[PDB]
Amino acid sequence: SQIVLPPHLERIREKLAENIHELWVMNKIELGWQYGPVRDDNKRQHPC
Repeated sequence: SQIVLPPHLERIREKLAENIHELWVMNKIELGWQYGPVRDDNKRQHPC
């Protein structure tokens, strides 16, 4: 919590932070998981 973020750090690294949550959404995609509004196994649905 004390750690502060220089510019070349998170201050301009947030873009790869977004690219990486996109990395998790893609890895779900090639895991083969399917779309929906609510996350449930039987529904085969994913808000994210």
